[PDB]
Amino acid sequence: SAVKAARYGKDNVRVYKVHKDEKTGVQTVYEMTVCVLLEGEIETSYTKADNSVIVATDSIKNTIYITAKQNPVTPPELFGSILGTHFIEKYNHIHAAHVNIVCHRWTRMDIDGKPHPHSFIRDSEEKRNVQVDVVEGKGIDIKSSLSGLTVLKSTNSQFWGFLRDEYTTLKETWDRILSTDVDATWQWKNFSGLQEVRSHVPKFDATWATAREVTLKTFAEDNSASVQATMYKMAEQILARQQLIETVEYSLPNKHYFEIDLSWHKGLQNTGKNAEVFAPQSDPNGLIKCTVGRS
Amino acid sequence: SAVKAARYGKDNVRVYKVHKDEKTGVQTVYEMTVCVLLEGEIETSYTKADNSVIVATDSIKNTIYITAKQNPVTPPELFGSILGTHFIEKYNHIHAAHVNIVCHRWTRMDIDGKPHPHSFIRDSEEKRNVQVDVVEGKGIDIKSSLSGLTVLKSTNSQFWGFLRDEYTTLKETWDRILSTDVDATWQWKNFSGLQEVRSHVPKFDATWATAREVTLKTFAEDNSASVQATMYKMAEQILARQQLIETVEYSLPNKHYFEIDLSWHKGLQNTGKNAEVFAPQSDPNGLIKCTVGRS
Amino acid sequence: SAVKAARYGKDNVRVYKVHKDEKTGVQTVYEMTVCVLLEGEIETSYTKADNSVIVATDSIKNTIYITAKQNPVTPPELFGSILGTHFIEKYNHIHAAHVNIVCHRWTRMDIDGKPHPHSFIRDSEEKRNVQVDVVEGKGIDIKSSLSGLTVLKSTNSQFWGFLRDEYTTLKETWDRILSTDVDATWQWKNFSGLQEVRSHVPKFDATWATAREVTLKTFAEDNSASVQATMYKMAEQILARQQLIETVEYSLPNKHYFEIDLSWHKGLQNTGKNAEVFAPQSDPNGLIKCTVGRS
Amino acid sequence: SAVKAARYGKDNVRVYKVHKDEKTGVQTVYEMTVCVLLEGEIETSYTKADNSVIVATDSIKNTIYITAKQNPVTPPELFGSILGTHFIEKYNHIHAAHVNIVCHRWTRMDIDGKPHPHSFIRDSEEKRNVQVDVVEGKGIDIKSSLSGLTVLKSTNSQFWGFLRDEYTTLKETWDRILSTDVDATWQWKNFSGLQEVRSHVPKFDATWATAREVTLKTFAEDNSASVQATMYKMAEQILARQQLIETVEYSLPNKHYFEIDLSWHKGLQNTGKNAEVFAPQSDPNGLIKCTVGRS
Ligand code: NA
Ligand code: NA
Ligand code: NA
Ligand code: NA
Repeated sequence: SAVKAARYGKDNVRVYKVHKDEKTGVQTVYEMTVCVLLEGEIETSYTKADNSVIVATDSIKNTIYITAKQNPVTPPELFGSILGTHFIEKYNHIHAAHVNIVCHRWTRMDIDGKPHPHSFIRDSEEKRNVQVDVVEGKGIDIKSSLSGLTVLKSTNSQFWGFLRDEYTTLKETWDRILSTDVDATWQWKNFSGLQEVRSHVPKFDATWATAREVTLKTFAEDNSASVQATMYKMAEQILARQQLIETVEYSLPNKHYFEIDLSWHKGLQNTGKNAEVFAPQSDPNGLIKCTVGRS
Repeated sequence: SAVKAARYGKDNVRVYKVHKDEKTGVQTVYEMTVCVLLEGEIETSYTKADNSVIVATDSIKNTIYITAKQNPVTPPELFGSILGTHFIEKYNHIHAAHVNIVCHRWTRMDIDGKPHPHSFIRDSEEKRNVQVDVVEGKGIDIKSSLSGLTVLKSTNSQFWGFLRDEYTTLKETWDRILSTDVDATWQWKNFSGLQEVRSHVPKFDATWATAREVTLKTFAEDNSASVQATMYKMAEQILARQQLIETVEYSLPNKHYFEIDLSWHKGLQNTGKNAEVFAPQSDPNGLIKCTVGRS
Repeated sequence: SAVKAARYGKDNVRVYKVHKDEKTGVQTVYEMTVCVLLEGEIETSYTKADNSVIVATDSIKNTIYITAKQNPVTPPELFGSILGTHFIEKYNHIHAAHVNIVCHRWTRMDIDGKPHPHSFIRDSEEKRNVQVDVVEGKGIDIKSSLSGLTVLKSTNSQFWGFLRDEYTTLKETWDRILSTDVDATWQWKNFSGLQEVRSHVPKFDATWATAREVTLKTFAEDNSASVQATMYKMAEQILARQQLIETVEYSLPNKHYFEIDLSWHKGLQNTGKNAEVFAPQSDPNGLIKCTVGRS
Repeated sequence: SAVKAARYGKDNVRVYKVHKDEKTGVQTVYEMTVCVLLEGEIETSYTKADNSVIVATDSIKNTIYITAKQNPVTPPELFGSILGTHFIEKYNHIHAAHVNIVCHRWTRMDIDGKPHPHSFIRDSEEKRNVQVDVVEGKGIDIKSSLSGLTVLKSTNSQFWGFLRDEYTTLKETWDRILSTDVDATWQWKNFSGLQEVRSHVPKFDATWATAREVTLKTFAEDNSASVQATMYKMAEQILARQQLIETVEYSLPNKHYFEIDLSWHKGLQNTGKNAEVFAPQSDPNGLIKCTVGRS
């Protein structure tokens, strides 16, 4: 037999960092969950019981903490690049590092209309993520994303004109609820290395912000013909506002809210234009994906 | 053998309701998860296979939808009271109804600084809950709560002066991180029935708001001597602002963020006043509870 | 204001213990999750910022490990009794200890038809639990349970003869699927203290075994008239086989499997006696509870 | 802009099927969760709001039920192949179908040492999965797997000889606990289509069985030098017993059980050879992956 591929590392590394402005007294926290997987000339660990090639996952964990101590952890695209570059530069036999970072929200509390200096709230489970692949001799591949952004619009979504055949029971509609959990990924142009990533650092938060804004505005304002159509419109605008983006990927469930016919009870009218009470469905759900790139 | 106690019903009933202001065009959504458990003279269903006494849980589900269609679903204390009262009034052999409601957040989206008429976002997993017990001849017992309110303060929490003995390894501290998931319950004075509940309807949202505000303000401003001390201060203020409240209960985990000693690495200074990078602990966690009432 | 009730402690304490038979070479593992909540004269921690009365939750955690090191951890009813008794005996101002233990399964692996000496498998998420309340001057209250026992029978369940009114749409049936997650609790007679608990130690595993067996046999053999009826039959037998049990409580969801009408497609026959493909429903679900005691 | 890639479909489709042997009276159940994602000439749904190319996800759901009604659902490799082939054969503009199936366990109950004809138990959360990719003109690509197989061995695992540098704090050990959740995937040689898949149907359950057995036996009998080494030995044997397998992939977390030093308490000895009580760690965890193919 032969090893075709191999990676190993430490997953679910939770990290908190605080920043304290000794002048203002203002504190800022960052919390994330880190995964680092390494690749290289490690095959003999598997086939010959040779642990000499193994950088212990425990040591990988240590490195994460130390790197966070010595470098900024924001924006996460920079921190992930610094951490992955470390492993390939530091170990000769290690040629690729895969760094996944999930950023948790800690939003500054407003008290009495004033921003509080050291108190924070988790104002949703929405995540900001990065996947950073650092490969010896091939630079730094960064995919940024937002996930867990849960939205609903109560009208101005439609779905008619789809294929109808003998498997079809769904009725066309000109007014429905649209709810989804947004997963959006933007892939940056390859960077030659850390110097290039650092030259672009302001672009990372601004583009996350843009992506979020565009996502929210388009969902709220588009009179949606389908999930497919609306998501293309989001991807298009993002690509239009940030030239260093190569592709935008969207993955969107369609979380169904079913009308409930109550006519069997005293002729109660609860469908179509009289629809007021709906049953959210846990499963199944539609799943719509698309990757948009430059033409 | 004998049946000492029995209840049965329908759990995990998801419900959505939309309200449409035909004048403004503004829509407002409500989403909740409902549990209804009934008690009464139903013992023979268990001992004699006599299903005649059973109101099918399927029918309970139907009733929930119909009630939501015909009545306001907000505030949830009122809706739960209406639903529980229905079952005890409608069925002779049913003498108590237990209604649990979890309200999910759907917060109106602001677009371009303007509030959007029909688009919403789940701006956290914080829940607003009610437990409503409706008992034939004993009125309506309501417990209101907020849960899943996740907060963190990065300083102005202390913990020193606790009991030290041969089981103790914890060091006293004058500056630590405090993070918790707030579970807060306020128990209303018993209501004689629906008319009384309706007479108090404005008090329910205002008190939820107050409880939330007090909870947030006190956490952010208290230089906490312990979780115990801070939570008492919250309970006290709530009781002070709403006389129809009999008791306030708080249940607060202490979600530990451990200092990481990096001194073993190039003498890196990361503890005490140099503490910048911390390891959030998933488990174990402290759990602190208290019920405060009127003196 | 005044403190009406208070408890505090350490939750989610994961513990593993190994036992090694140096003669046979056979090893046996135990894994559990422990919660310990204490009550006593601790009110001033809340009202006066007085931490002197607080046994740190960190120390509670330590005590758990030490107790497990020095005592058997099986059966869990004994271990919980030892741990709770410790806190009330050791601290003067602490008058009650609440110990919750969840036991995780680690079942010995059979290899080549032979039992393996030190390898184990998690052969389900079924748990064995105990809740032990140790109260100064009132002895030791133990509730034992099994939970997460998921079963299904594909026929020999019925549900007809229930109440029908204008809220009812459910059809009577003489053949349906019955699936549930079994939660069963048996409450022991109060014990005067540890000596009495130790005198009964063999009864704890045998009764857990009996409860499980009775639960499984009755579910499989009863031609069920309803969930209510079947669960009473389980409770009754358990009470009949173990006199030191005061009450048996059962909590059983009814996890619905809905028939799917495929007649709209080429007249496909998939209901009633032709029912072959079903849609498991995630929610809502029926929830049926009962407490059976001695008559 | 341009669409680079696109797929859409229905996820989280729960399906139950019962088989009844009218001769023996014996019933057999199958429960699974299905995801079907389609690809083809659908780009205009995204860019031109053209829903004519869309096979509604609702219809996909229907098709799943109908296919299960008309075909065997076991082994899942066959059922997934039948379902994916359907979509590409049935719709001209649809050129690929991606079918994911998770099979849930429903193990026949033994009562009184006798197998019960219609009662089942979920004897773990271990899953049997298939991923089936059906691509017009390129045949049928099947990946089979088991997942959620949770095991532990209490001794006969070692980890020494790894790389030590200034990031390393981990100590070498010759005796530790090894616990993991097994995720194992075997990739079949490409099949030309359904006829070929059907010719191999007996090989699918036998190979799942083999993979499981080899996995269990090797974990229990290997005196493990590392996770890497042990998993290679599993992959190798599987490849050796089934020639139609092209590659075997393993993904294995290392779920750490940390020694607890209790020496600070009355000189309690709980480490190294005296190690009896351990603290399972929820996070972080090691993550070890490898793909083994034919040499
Ligand atoms: Na390198
Ligand atoms: Na009544
Ligand atoms: Na005491
Ligand atoms: Na086709």
